[PDB]
Order: sequence, then structure tokens, then C-alpha cells
Amino acid sequence: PEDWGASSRTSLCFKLYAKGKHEKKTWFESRDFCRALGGDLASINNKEEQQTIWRLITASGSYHKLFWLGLTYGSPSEGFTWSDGSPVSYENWAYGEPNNYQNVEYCGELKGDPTMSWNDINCEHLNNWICQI
Ligand SMILES: [Ca+2]
Repeated sequence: PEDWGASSRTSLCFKLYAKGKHEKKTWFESRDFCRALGGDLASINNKEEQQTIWRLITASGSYHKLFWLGLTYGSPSEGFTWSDGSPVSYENWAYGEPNNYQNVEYCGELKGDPTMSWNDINCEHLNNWICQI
């Protein structure tokens, strides 16, 4: 769908998900859902993509929700990775994150407010999610 608010043209498309609580998915379920449509969980690779997603969040009127992104812990040599294979270069971790709290947080979620900050959280948490194609 045409992004009238974009400041530059791209054919890449982000889509926000989950209107109701029962729809919410684990990180793995969200990854699989987006791949079943031919894409993947969203990666956020620069500030422009972050702003594009923030436009989608405000346009959807679904505020202050948490969304799975494609962030997942890779290894000590890599740190975090994106499920779509992009290197984690741009980062927007919240203060004190990622913190692998209690040794069980290996997936990344977006706080859908103007900060657009990321936090690592347990992959089995039920969240909204963002796909990209
Ligand atoms: Ca955390």
C-alpha cells in the first residue's frame, strides 16, 4: 500500500499484526507466520525504517503495544542477529538492554511508542508482531 508519508520510495513493506489478544504469538510463531506469507519478521536497519514503522503504529491507533521484531540472539561473536539475515548494525536498545534477564531472554521486542526502543524478552512471550516483505 502506498506510503504517502515516506520521504523516499521503497518497494519494501512492513505490516503490523494482532487486533485481539488471542492472536498474539510467540517469537517463533510470529517468524513462521511472516514466512508463510513470503516475508519475515521485520528488521529495523536505520532510522528511516524506524520512522516508517512509527507512522504505521500511529495510523493504526493501537498504541503502547509490544511487537516482536526479527531480533534473536546469535552467538558471542555475533551478538544479536536479524532473522532475515541482515547484520545488526543500527541499534535502538532501551536503557539497560539487552539484559538477558534471568538468562532466558533471547528474542527482541519493540515498544510501540515514540521511543521505538527494543528490549530482549523471553521468546515464548505472547506479543504482537511486525512482518516485512
Ligand atoms: Ca530484557
